[PDB]
Amino acid sequence: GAMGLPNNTASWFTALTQHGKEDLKFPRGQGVPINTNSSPDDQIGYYRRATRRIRGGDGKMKDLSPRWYFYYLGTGPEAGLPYGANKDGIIWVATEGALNTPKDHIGTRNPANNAAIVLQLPQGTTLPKGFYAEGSRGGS
Repeated sequence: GAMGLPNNTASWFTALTQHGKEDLKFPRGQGVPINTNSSPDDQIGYYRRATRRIRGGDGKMKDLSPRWYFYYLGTGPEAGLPYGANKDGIIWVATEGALNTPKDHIGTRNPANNAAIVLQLPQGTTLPKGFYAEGSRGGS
């Protein structure tokens, strides 16, 4: 049947978009995007794979490219995901000083009320080859 539980829980940031053969992976102690709305312990999280399509009657597709959104550790009430838990399209990331405890309190963002932040990485940290961020540009 349909599912419509009252749990919106939207990622704070815009999508990362892949163009390549890899899916997405960040090295140890790195990968956490600039969280302007979080404490230094709150930085811990993961990126969640996402795509979006619709069903046109005549088979029409939207076919948005593979994307990733950043989500904080333990977002979603019954998510059942501790840090490092293996799940499809899930890559755990943390930085120094980040605490291994849940912080669902950040992911209560409503996209109807606020706009997502352009995903950025901190100074000295670069996206892997073939990845770019939604709403981000270079130059200017």
